[PDB]
Amino acid sequence: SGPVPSRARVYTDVNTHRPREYWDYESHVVEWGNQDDYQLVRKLGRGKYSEVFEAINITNNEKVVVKILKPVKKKKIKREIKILENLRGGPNIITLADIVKDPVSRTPALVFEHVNNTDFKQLYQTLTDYDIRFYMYEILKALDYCHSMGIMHRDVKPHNVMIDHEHRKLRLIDWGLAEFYHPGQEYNVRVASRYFKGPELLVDYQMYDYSLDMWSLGCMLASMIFRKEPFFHGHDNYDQLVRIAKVLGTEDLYDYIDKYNIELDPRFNDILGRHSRKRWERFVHSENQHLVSPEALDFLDKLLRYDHQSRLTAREAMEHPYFYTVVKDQA
Ligand SMILES: COc1ccc(/C=C2\Oc3cc(OCC(=O)O)ccc3C2=O)cc1OC
Repeated sequence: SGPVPSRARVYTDVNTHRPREYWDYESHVVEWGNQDDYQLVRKLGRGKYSEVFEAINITNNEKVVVKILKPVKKKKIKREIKILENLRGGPNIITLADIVKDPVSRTPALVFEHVNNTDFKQLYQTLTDYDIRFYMYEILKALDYCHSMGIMHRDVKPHNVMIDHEHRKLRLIDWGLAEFYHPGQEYNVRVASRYFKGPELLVDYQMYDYSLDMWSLGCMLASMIFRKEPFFHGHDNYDQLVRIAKVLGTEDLYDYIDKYNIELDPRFNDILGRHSRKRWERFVHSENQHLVSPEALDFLDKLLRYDHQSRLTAREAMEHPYFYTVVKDQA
């Protein structure tokens, strides 16, 4: 009894009709920049594969960000950077300003736009129903962009969404987990933050597509409109599924497991329990009411769907009344 195969409902063969050079990042030959152009000012964060610095461009005195890369894997390095390059110029997509060959490592460093990030600590008490809509929309553009460009981001979460609230500047960052979609292809499930994991990952189902990202985003929206960070708060990957099944409910879950002949580790049976589908009304109170609206609950209700093929696409989400008001464009 095997798992039923899946295709992207949209943008399936985007890489399929692109020249090999576009998606074969292995054969990509990088052209490095001048590491002496840049001086590191402060450390701004560190993961467990990299270290992020505030930096300076000494030819012009501009602020940048410098991602130095602990000696990981040539394959992994060139992916992020082929992708970063494939998407440069797109909406709200962080600009890769430079690439540099680095001493610190026997590996290198990437140089990005500075985004003077309003901290999500005094952002979360200034933001308005309109603000979130605006920002949801801008991130959607980024996610439609890169999806249309044959690419899943795989690590959507509020830290990878820098926002300079003062200029209304949103860029989407951290494409180190990002990967090309090829239909038919089984992928790593160990991507994305726990809280932002799609059910297809939590259920070890690998033939996922872009709509993973719509899940993550979808949790984000939940978060912001409900003033709860993270919305789904589990203590490991098992717990997380429980924390989802307590609002989405066990029925539709087990039907999702049913459609894709996905077979679940037996231990999951006893923790998973039996839960009903809660109304999205149930999480509206007095502190978060002013951000919650029928358009929203409904918008949201179309992203958090077990069945990956069910989730709204980026295109459709941007075409949702929730976003109508959003200041509609031109010269
Ligand atoms: C609230 O504290 C801050 C935290 C982060 C920033 C700015 C930035 O942090 C980044 C991390 C980045 O990671 C690059 C990557 O991991 O892909 C890229 C750009 C920025 C970036 O512009 C600015 C901040 O204000 C001092």
